[PDB]
Amino acid sequence: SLTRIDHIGIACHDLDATVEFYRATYGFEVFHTEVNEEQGVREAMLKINDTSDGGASYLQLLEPTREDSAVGKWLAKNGEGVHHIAFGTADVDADAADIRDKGVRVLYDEPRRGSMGSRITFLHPKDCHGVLTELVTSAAVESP
Amino acid sequence: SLTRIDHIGIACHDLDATVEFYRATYGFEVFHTEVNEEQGVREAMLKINDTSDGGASYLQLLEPTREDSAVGKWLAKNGEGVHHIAFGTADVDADAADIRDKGVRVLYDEPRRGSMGSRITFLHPKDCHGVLTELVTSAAVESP
Ligand SMILES: CC(C)(COP(=O)(O)OP(=O)(O)OC[C@H]1O[C@@H](n2cnc3c(N)ncnc32)[C@H](O)[C@@H]1OP(=O)(O)O)[C@@H](O)C(=O)NCCC(=O)NCCCC(=O)O
Ligand SMILES: CC(C)(COP(=O)(O)OP(=O)(O)OC[C@H]1O[C@@H](n2cnc3c(N)ncnc32)[C@H](O)[C@@H]1OP(=O)(O)O)[C@@H](O)C(=O)NCCC(=O)NCCCC(=O)O
Ligand SMILES: [Co+2]
Ligand SMILES: [Co+2]
Repeated sequence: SLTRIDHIGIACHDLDATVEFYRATYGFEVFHTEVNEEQGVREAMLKINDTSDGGASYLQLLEPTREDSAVGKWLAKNGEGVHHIAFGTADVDADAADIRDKGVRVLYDEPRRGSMGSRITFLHPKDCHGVLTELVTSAAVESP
Repeated sequence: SLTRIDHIGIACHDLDATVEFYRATYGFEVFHTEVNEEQGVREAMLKINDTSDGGASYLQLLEPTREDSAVGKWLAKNGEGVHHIAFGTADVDADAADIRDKGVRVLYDEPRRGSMGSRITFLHPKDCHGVLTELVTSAAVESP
């Protein structure tokens, strides 16, 4: 079951400038930073709150590492802004198979690595009324 | 202080079809529906989780009531998808004045009515790295 909003994925041209914007404006601090070469992003997670399923909700700021990447192509076309939304689950494999069985395109056969060792998959935006939708199970199991 | 992600605002051409998509695909149910004639939207709120500040996080699905509206103009230009993100606070007036004092454009002098009697304001997306950003204080005060 999808039990939380895990994060909002926000594309930006300059991760350090956009991180500073969120810190200066709202007081949000960096929870974690990492580079995901497979996905082609430099990322910062800003934790906004904890959630009733034992998880948390984040802003995921993403700068592309290369133009020929999901985020690089999106930024080139649309400019900075919201790129995707992510829902958390305790079993991304099972929820992804259930959604596959409804005819919504699941982009990965098997979940891939996301932030902080998480396991993630994505739903095609054209099957989701224009929203690129991520499913995520945190690496650390959560106590509701 | 901004203590949660309150909601993701998602623009759609047909509220009933998009509500059904979210119910069928994810099992999300309708928390509330309403029409906001001032804003020019028919809205459905789907509650995804509660939050550690005593509030909750929602998907806010929005169909325009007229083409000459914030959402109607946005849909015409961009098609369906994420329209805005909203942060919750216990004092939207005070947080909006603090952000105004940083030079970020605050769209309302005084907060306006949002979903479920809430009081809301918005930050200009061109001041927020391309994200239309809403600030919201729930009508019912929250116990962290
Ligand atoms: C979603 C998609 C397959 C798009 O790839 P692709 O089809 O090659 O790019 P595209 O430009 O041709 O898009 C096809 C359609 O999807 C739409 N689209 C693409 N990215 C979109 C997005 N982020 N949101 C909404 N719609 C999107 C395009 O506008 C296009 O629509 P049209 O038919 O109207 O032109 C691809 O970006 C993808 O696999 N994404 C998942 C991985 C990812 O996003 N990683 C970065 C984040 C990592 C993380 O969060 O950890
Ligand atoms: C944000 C804005 C003032 C845009 O109005 P306006 O400037 O007249 O439309 P516009 O098409 O000319 O946009 C100006 C720029 O903002 C960008 N923009 C507009 N809406 C945007 C959005 N939702 N997200 C990101 N960028 C946005 C445009 O692309 C344009 O950028 P360019 O200079 O690159 O062209 C306006 O939509 C607004 O006041 N919004 C707040 C109210 C609202 O959105 N209500 C609906 C939701 C209600 C609720 O959540 O309860
Ligand atoms: Co993500
Ligand atoms: Co809103």
